[PDB]
Amino acid sequence: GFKQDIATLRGDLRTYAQDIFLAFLNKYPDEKRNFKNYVGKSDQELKSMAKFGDHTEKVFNLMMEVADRATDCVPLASDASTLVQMKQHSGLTTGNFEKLFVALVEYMRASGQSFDSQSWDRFGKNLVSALSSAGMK
Ligand code: HEM
Ligand SMILES: O=[N+]([O-])c1ccc(O)cc1
Repeated sequence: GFKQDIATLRGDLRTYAQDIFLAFLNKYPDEKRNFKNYVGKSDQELKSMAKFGDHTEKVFNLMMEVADRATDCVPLASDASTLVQMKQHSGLTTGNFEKLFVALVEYMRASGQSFDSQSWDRFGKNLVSALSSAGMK
C-alpha cells in the first residue's frame, strides 16, 4: 500500500527520485522552463551533475515526509502551505504539481513493482487540492 511504497522509495530514494523526475521532464518538455540549468542535457548527463542528484533527492525526501504525514493520502494543510510559501516555488502553479504526479503515477504503473498507483494518484490530486486551498494559483 501507500505506507509500504513510502518505504520502497525511501529505501533507494536517490535512484527513484532521479528516475521519476526524469520521467517528468521527458513527458513535459515545456516544464524544463522552471529548470534552465537542465536544458540541452540527456538523462545520463543530468545524473552526472552534483546538484541534479542532490536536489532531486531533497525534493523527494520532502515529498515522502508529506506523504507520510498524510491521512488516507490527504496531505496536511500545513505541509501544503509550506510548499506554497517556499521561495523556490515562487513562480509555480498547481499545474506543475499535477504534471509531476501524473508522471510519477505513470512511472509506478510501468514499473515491475507492486506500487499502489491508485493511492499515489489520489495523493497527487489531494495535494493539488491542498495547494490551491493553501493559496497556490
Ligand atoms: C510534492 C512535490 C514537491 C516537493 C516536496 C518539492 C520540494 C522541494 C525542495 C525540498 C526543494 C529544495 C531543494 C534544494 O534546494 O536542494 C525544491 C526546490 C525547487 N523546486 Fe520543488 N518540490 C516539489 C514540486 C516541485 C515541482 C512540481 C516543481 C516544478 C515543476 C518544483 C520546482 C522547484 C524549483 C524550480 C526549485 C529550486 C531550483 C531547483 O532546486 O531545481 N518543485 N522543491
Ligand atoms: O521533481 N521536482 O519537482 C524537482 C526535482 C529536482 C529539482 O531540483 C527541483 C524540482
